[PDB]
Amino acid sequence: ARVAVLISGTGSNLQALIDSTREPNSSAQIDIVISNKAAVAGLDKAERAGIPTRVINHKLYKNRVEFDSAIDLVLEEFSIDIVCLAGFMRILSGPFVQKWNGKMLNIHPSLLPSFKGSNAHEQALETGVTVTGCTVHFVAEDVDAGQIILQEAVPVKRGDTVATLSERVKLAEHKIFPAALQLVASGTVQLGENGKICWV
Repeated sequence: ARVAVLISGTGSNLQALIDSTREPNSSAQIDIVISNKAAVAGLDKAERAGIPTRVINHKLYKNRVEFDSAIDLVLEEFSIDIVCLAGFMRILSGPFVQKWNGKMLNIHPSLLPSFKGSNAHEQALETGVTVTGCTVHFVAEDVDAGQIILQEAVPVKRGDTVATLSERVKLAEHKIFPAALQLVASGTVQLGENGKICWV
């Protein structure tokens, strides 16, 4: 499968995804890394790995469908089969999500359904859980609510800050995100017609 990775920041998940697609027997390859923001470290990581990049400034569009269409155009340009959201911070419009249904995955730093939203760690610390984690899920219209592919629990240590908890969780993300990409790229895991996840 030909894969596109959308990012909005440091792209901490890129290295693990990139290495994985280059290990023996990978069913995927990363052909383009797209950012909605210029000058973020994720772009350099892509370049250094020898992967083409594109910056599509969401602030230059009228609305989300417009912005999403500009992304869809590049995805078509690179005949992309699967899209991975890695620290991508723009909520996508229904038409784009429907078009990529079953082919777009996101990594989220909590054990969904708990702590949906971009400040998952802050919520975890505020709620007082001793166990949190990360989740890779197919992207649905509803934010952080698509079908779950894999999850990994991570302990929260007393005195953790957002920074320390975040770092520990990223280590789990680096394990399940690449694994989930392989499962979908190999056709091993699919979003069934009944909208439920199915393992072949």
